[PDB]
Amino acid sequence: MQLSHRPAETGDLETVAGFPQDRDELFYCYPKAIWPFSVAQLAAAIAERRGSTVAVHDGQVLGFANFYQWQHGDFCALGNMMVAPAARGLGVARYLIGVMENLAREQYKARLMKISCFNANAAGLLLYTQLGYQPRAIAERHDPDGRRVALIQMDKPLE
Ligand SMILES: C=CC1=C(C(=O)O)N2C(=O)[C@@H](NC(=O)/C(=N\OCC(=O)O)c3csc(N)n3)[C@H]2SC1
Ligand SMILES: C=CC1=C(C(=O)O)N2C(=O)[C@@H](NC(=O)/C(=N\OCC(=O)O)c3csc(N)n3)[C@H]2SC1
Repeated sequence: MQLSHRPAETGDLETVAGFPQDRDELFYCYPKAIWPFSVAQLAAAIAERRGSTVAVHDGQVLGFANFYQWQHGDFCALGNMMVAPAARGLGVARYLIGVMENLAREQYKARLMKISCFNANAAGLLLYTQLGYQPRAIAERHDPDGRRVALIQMDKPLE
């Protein structure tokens, strides 16, 4: 993969909104969203968040992420990490996490990145572990069926 990045643009939204393939996937990247996902929901997230970024390969938007918390001199918390179905497992999420870590260090002078991952998302837990994140706490949350799920709160020092 040769990947590049840029700020998300309006033109990208229909593409990104296409990424979650089912209710679970949507929940694991955007738990406040309601299925079906839509550009309006995505745009509403972008408006209340920062650092909405896309990753591009061979002319295709393949990844998206942003921050849902940002505290200058302190930390940022990664949100909305989404990858195109055809590009899963090819390093897009790793690439984007690295871009977002740089953004957190550079723009927000953060010392820490926080990532919170739902317990069912084994691939996410394993990837963030590979990238140097450690688990710090587990919180109870509820899924759309009202079932209890565990949110694994991980973090990583940035420099
Ligand atoms: C005239 C040709 C058209 C073509 C064509 O077939 O040549 N289309 C497509 O392939 C359809 N694309 C979209 O719905 C689209 N994103 O696709 C989602 C994805 O990439 O997964 C979109 C619409 S508005 C916007 N900002 N993005 C239509 S658009 C009309
Ligand atoms: C993986 C993506 C995540 C995203 C994201 O990028 O969208 N998050 C947010 O915006 C954070 N909000 C929640 O924890 C949350 N809302 O209440 C917030 C609170 O209690 O403090 C929630 C989750 S399930 C439920 N019933 N509520 C995390 S959860 C991880």
